[PDB]
Formats: sequence, C-alpha cells, structure tokens
Amino acid sequence: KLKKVLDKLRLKRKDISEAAETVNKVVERLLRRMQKRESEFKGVEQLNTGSYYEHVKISAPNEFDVMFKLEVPRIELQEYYETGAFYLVKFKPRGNPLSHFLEGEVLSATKMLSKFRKIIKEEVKEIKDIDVSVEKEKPGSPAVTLLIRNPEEISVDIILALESKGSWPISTKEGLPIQGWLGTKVRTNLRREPFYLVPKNAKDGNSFQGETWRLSFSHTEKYILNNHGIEKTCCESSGAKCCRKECLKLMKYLLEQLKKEFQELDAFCSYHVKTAIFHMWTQDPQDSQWDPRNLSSCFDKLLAFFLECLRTEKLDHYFIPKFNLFSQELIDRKSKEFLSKKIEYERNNGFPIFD
DNA sequence: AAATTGCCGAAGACGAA
DNA sequence: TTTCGTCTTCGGCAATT
Ligand SMILES: [Zn+2]
Repeated sequence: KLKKVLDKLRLKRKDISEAAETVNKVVERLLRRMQKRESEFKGVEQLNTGSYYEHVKISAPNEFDVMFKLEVPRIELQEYYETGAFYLVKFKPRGNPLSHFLEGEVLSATKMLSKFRKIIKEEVKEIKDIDVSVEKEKPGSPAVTLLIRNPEEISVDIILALESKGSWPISTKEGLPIQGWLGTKVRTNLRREPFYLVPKNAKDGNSFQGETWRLSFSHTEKYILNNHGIEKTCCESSGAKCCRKECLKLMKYLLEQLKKEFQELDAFCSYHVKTAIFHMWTQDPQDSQWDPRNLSSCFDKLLAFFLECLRTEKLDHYFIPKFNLFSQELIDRKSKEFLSKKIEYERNNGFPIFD
C-alpha cells in the first residue's frame, strides 16, 4: 500500500530534466548579474537547498529553493528577546558595500532585500527565451520568488542569506543532538561550517520588523539528508537501503493533501514534518530500525511521534532547542486539535486521502 | 580569475533471475 | 509479486585554466 504510494510520488526523469534545464538557465544568469560591478551583492555564491536537492521532493519537480549567500565578516549578533532564532545584525567598517543598508550600526533586512529584489526584477525582464516572472513580495518570506512557465508552472525561491564563518550562536549549543546517531566528529565538523541568516520579513508592524534576521540551517539539513545513516554505507551501492527518506516523503504527502482542502491547516508546513523526523532519527539511530521491510511500522511510529507533539504542543527546533514550533504563539490550539483530528482518521482508515 | 573541468554518488528506467 | 543489476542523467565539489 505505502509502497505503491511512493511509486506515485516518485519523480520522473523526463520531468526532472526539462525542469532543471530551465531553472539552471535562469538561476545562473541571475547569479551572474548579481556579480557585475557596482553591485552591493557582488560576492554572493549559490547554494542549492530544499526538498528537490535533498531528493525528498514528491510528485513533480515544480519547486526549487536557491540560496544566494553573502559573506559578511566582522559581524555582531544580538538575540531578539529570548527567541534564539531571531537576531539583529550589527557591524563592528568604513567603505562597506552594504553601508547604504545600515541604520546606524544595525543592518536592515528590509532595505537589503529591497535592492536585492530590484536587481533580480530588472534582470528577469531582460529574459526573452524563457517565460519567467517575479511574484509579488509575500509577508514572512525571505525569498524573491520566480514563476516559470515551462509551460508547466515552476516556482524558484531565491533566498538572500548572510554568511558568517564564526562559531554558531549560543542558542544552538545544545542543538543538533546527533551524538549517538551520526557522531561527535560529524557534529563538530558540521558546526565548523558557516551559519546563515535570512530576513524574517514580517509585516505585522511589530518592533524591529525591518531589521530582524532568522537562522537558517538548510545546508546542514541537506548534508544530514545525504548522510543519514549510523553506518557509512547506508543507501550506498555497497550498503543497504533504509526507509528514512520515504517516511519523510509519505509524511510530507499526508500533510500536503490535508492542507489542500482545509484552510484550518494553514500555518502548518513541511518543516514541521521535517523537524519531527529529525527527532525521530535521533531517538531511533540504528539503520536496522529503518529497514524497508518495516516501512509500515516506521511510518506509523513517525505519525505517533507527530501526534504526541501536537498533544503536548511541543516541537523543538532541531538546531535551536528553545524555539518551540508548536507554541501557543505561531499555532493556535484549535489548529493542533484539528490536524490531530484528521491524522488519526487517515491513520485508522488505511489512508483514504492517499487516493 | 571567472567558469570550465573531472569525477562519481544518488537515484530514475528497464529488465532478467 | 517484486527487487537486484546495469545503464542512465543530475548535482556537488574544488582543481584547473
Ligand atoms: Zn539510508
């Protein structure tokens, strides 16, 4: 049953080729335009992220995430309240290329993202060989979203990010609990990689809204997805397949089908599901606990874990323990009850919504 | 020095044991 | 049933020109 669902969700090579061809054409040209002189984003580099590049994209290759990361040395972070995820960015710098984005010492995400969008929008109108347009700025989004007609609709989220090469913020110190799973050497190496800040970009009118940045660990998540086994040979050609990624695919699919016809399930997203399975992979680190022969039981325990997260209203950010994804803030209690009331129904009735 | 080069892992497609 | 093996393309990474 679940095996058949996965086959339906599996991407087609023909679709992948046609989509990637067009996307790569657009992204590289935009990345190049960003590199020409007199540009404040002259040093930006590309880092592909999200479901497609983690090979957990389902149904169709019609959504692509791309990070345009800017190296920002000499950075000074200030934690926004007791959040742990949200920060203000201060500089310790004379002729700075982003000096016109500064409000005193404070780096404005709104001003920087504005000019970033302006540059992309100008280059997009110069594209004549591809049907591509820039979607209107959406509240809460750190990305300039492209709409491509290939003729099939394709969305490309170009995410502006600040790259810092120093130690990760102290709010992440007790995060990434992969010690008994991927090990201490892997964790230490991962945390020697840079961390990333993206614009939080809310329009609620709250204080600091134009200058609040949020942590992004999309790169770390991507590595983890590609290196997810306790054994080094997991899912390799001389190793054994596990069902970790397919459980994620199935859980992603269950949520999306539910979100389609229920507006109450808004404010829920794939990242909640992704976060949950990361905790699950931590609690069940053995590759033998994720055998393909036990796909049904593996998916069921993921559901049980998720349901318990709803019931207790607690889903800690995998990298930032303080940040509860299921707080009373962000998500109302009525919403968790509703999703819980739709999950067990699907769970008990052999998943009719998969059809 | 901007971007081509060299390599092969991950996984989609097909197919015989 | 499948699934294992082989062939295939896409992507990631840095050495190179
Ligand atoms: Zn695996």
